[PDB]
Amino acid sequence: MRAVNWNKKEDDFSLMFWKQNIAQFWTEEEIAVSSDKNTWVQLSKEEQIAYKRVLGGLTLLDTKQGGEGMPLVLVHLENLQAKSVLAFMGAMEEVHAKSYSHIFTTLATEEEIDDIFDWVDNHPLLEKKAGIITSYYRRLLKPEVTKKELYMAMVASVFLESYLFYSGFFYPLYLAGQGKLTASGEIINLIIRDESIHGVFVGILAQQIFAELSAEEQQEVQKETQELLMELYEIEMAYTEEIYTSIGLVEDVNRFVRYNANKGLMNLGLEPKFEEEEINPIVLNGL
Amino acid sequence: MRAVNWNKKEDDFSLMFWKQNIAQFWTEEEIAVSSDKNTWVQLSKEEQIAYKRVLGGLTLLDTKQGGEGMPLVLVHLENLQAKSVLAFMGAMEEVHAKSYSHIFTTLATEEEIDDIFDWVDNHPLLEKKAGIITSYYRRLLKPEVTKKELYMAMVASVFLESYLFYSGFFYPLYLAGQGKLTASGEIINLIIRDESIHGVFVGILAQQIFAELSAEEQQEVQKETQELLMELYEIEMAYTEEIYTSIGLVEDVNRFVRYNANKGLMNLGLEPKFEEEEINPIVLNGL
Ligand SMILES: [Fe+2]
Ligand SMILES: [Fe+2]
Ligand SMILES: [Fe+2]
Ligand SMILES: [Fe+2]
Repeated sequence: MRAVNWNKKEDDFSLMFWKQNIAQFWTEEEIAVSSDKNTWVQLSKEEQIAYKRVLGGLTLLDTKQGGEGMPLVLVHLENLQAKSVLAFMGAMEEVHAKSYSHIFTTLATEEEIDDIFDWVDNHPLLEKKAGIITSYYRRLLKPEVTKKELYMAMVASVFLESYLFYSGFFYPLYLAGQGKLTASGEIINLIIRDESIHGVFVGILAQQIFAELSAEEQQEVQKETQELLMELYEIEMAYTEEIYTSIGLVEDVNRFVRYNANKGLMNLGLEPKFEEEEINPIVLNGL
Repeated sequence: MRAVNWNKKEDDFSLMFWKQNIAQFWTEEEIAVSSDKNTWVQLSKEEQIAYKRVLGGLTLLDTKQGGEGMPLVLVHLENLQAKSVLAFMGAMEEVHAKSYSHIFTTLATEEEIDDIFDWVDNHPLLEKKAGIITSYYRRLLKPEVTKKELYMAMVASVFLESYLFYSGFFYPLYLAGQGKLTASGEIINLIIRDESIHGVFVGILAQQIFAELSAEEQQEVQKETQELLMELYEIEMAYTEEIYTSIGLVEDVNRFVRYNANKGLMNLGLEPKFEEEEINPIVLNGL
């Protein structure tokens, strides 16, 4: 049986990613959020609700990426150095998920936090999109998987990492770029710094497997990716209408969604699908 | 679909272990090992070979614990906070494995390192024990597992963490407790500080599942654990004879093996199997 040997390269890139992943290492203890109370308490009812909801949503998605997505993809790779990077990424998903609880503990009462988690567990849209993504991961729960299965699990992973979070991320970034909830904003920026590299790394791996597919499998996977994209888009349009209509930001978030979906596509070596618009400069500022 | 909520306990212990795991965080870059060259050159060739070999052995076992053991156990837990801790542990298995390469890069030439990993990959006793352990993990590569299967994968995990490493750990500790290879020794001590807690944590989880088994499944799992224990032992005794006969330390290491096997059992809430015997104070000093 092979042990990992980092003195002999298995590829051109895993070492650089391992180094960057660990250079970016953080834990929630390192950001105090209590100074955010002062801006929190001046937001409207509707603004507090939107924030809590989107954070609740992100928590779920990181829960799944750490508990299913990373582990199941890594177990089937034969590249042991690439494997190592994914296992580190997986741990960091759990830091991410935990960091949202760190934000809640300072902003919300014990009863308000039970409220948010009851809403997230009962949410039909969060269930659907998490369900769609997680369906590709769960196919990997068997001894030998095909390369088409592995590839599609990786496509779902990058969709999740580079695309699905950003209807959520939008709002902590909008608030931070106005000087509100900046301590929480720093956390979301640390999360996002991780996800950016997650997405790129899994996308490189996906492209290696794509190259190992027959021409006809290549065409199938292309079709399926495009369908998956539009399926998810529909659900993100519903999500975003639900969350943001109360605070008049629907179209701003939608632009951001499309922008991020194109980044997801690009990480997978695919062409952009949405025409590029101006992202709201106040979110850019929060970035 | 549930998101992890750390403001509401899922158990009595996961939070404390999550905190201790992340408080013990380290990477190889924090320990310079070049100062070890001076003592290295003064060891006999038999001593160097024994060190390189055991390190090679440890690298393999960590490779498998990070790439199969932690991921496969964590996917089938329903306790999301417990799941978090395992994912962090999994990442740390990768740090550990990488750390042995950091040591080799200082102490051995590129051609000498290719040598050790050739020996590792071809080793019939490393293949057997890693094979045995890993057979319980691979059982989890299906959509639904039984509690008996999960429990046994956890037993194997503890046996790996609390028992199978220590025929290897012995020798870096022996050398360090004499002032030799002390920088490498600090690395092993960091590794061992992690593995102590790994073993205790996985053992708590196993005991929970044991309580959920019928009386008859409890009896089966007991018979199988005892057999697995003895199967491994006969392999470790062959291993220790191979490695350590050249430097006269066979029986010392064997006493340490049995000692650590009793710790493994204890972590699982089972009774000790081996009579207690004086462990070498020099290794205790390296601890
Ligand atoms: Fe994440
Ligand atoms: Fe991620
Ligand atoms: Fe380890
Ligand atoms: Fe471990």
